[PDB]
Amino acid sequence: TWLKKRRWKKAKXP
Repeated sequence: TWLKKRRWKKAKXP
């Protein structure tokens, strides 16, 4: 499940 907060970006896996 996306989130984007720390290193996270667009939709990425869980």
